Amino acid sequence: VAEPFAKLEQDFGGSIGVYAMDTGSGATVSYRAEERFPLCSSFKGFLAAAVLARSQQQAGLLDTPIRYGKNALVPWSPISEKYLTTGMTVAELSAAAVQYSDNAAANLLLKELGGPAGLTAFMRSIGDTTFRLDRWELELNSAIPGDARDTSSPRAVTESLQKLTLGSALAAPQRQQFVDWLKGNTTGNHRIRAAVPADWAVGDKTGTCGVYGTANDYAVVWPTGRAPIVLAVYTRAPNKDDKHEAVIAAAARLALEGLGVNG
Ligand SMILES: O=C(Nc1nnn[nH]1)[C@H](Nc1ccccc1)c1ccccc1
Ligand SMILES: O=C(Nc1nnn[nH]1)[C@H](Nc1ccccc1)c1ccccc1
Ligand SMILES: O=C(Nc1nnn[nH]1)[C@H](Nc1ccccc1)c1ccccc1
Repeated sequence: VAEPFAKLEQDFGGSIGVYAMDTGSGATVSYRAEERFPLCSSFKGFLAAAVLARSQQQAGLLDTPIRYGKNALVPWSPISEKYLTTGMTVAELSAAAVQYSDNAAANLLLKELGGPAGLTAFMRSIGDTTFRLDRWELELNSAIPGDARDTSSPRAVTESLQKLTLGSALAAPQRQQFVDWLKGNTTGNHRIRAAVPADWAVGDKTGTCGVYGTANDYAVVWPTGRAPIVLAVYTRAPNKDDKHEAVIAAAARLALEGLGVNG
C-alpha cells in the first residue's frame, strides 16, 4: 500500500525508500524499493560482514592487531581516537565501525579489503548486483542527486542483510558475530528501533549523509513467536540544505504494519 508512504514522504519533503521482508511467509512491503539511495555510513555493516567472510579463510584474523597513528584519524572516530599508537584488533575496529559508526575504523578495514572496490567485490560474491561503494569516509557522504556512487537500493540492502544474518552467506560462527555486532549498535535508538517493541530483539546499522535530507537505517528484527523481519529504510531530498529520524521511525512502523506484524 503506497498511500501512507506517499503522505509520509510528502510531509518529509523528499523520497522514502522501504523494503521489508517477513522471512516466515515471504510477504513483502515495497515503496521506491528499487531506487538508488546513498549508503552514507550504512556501508559499515556490510564492511564488517566482508571482514567476517575474510575470517573464514584467514585464521586468527579477528584478533590480529592493527596499529595506527593520528594520520589514520578521520572526523568522528569516537572509539579509535582513544586507542592510538597501541591500536585495535580487527574485531574491535569492526565493532567500532558498526556500533559507533567510527570513521577511522571503517577506513582502516576498507584498506585491508582493497578499498571500496574490494567491498563491492564481496557484495557481488553474495549475489548483490546493486550495491556499490566508490569512495572512503568522509567523501562518500556527498549524496548528490542522481549520483550512483556509494549507493544501493532498499531491496538490495534487505536481501543482502537477510543472506548475511539469516541465510548461508556467512558460516555459522561469523553469522552470529555479525548479528551480535548489529544488536549492539548505539546509533539507532531513534530510527527503526523506535518502531520496535521493547521485548523484541533488533540489530541495525544507521547512515547519515548530512546533506540532501539523506539518512537511513536497516535492521533485522526478531518478534517473539514468529519469524524474523528484515527491512531497510532510506531517505533523500532534492535540496542540499534539506534536513534528514522520526520519518525513518514512522516508515518502519508502516512497513511492520503492512506486513501484518502487531507491535
Ligand atoms: O573461523 C575460522 N574458520 C571458519 N569457521 N567456519 N567457517 N570457517 C577461522 N578463522 C578465524 C578468524 C578470526 C579469529 C579466529 C579464527 C579459520 C580460518 C581459516 C582456517 C582455519 C580456521
Ligand atoms: O604491540 C602489541 N602489544 C604491545 N605493545 N606494547 N606492549 N604490548 C601487539 N599486540 C596488541 C594486542 C591487542 C591490541 C593491540 C596490540 C603485538 C604483540 C606482539 C607481537 C606483535 C604485536
Ligand atoms: O551522523 C553521522 N554518522 C552516522 N550516522 N549514522 N551512522 N553514522 C556523522 N555526524 C552527523 C550527525 C548529524 C547530522 C549529520 C552528520 C557524520 C555523517 C556524515 C559526515 C560527517 C559526519
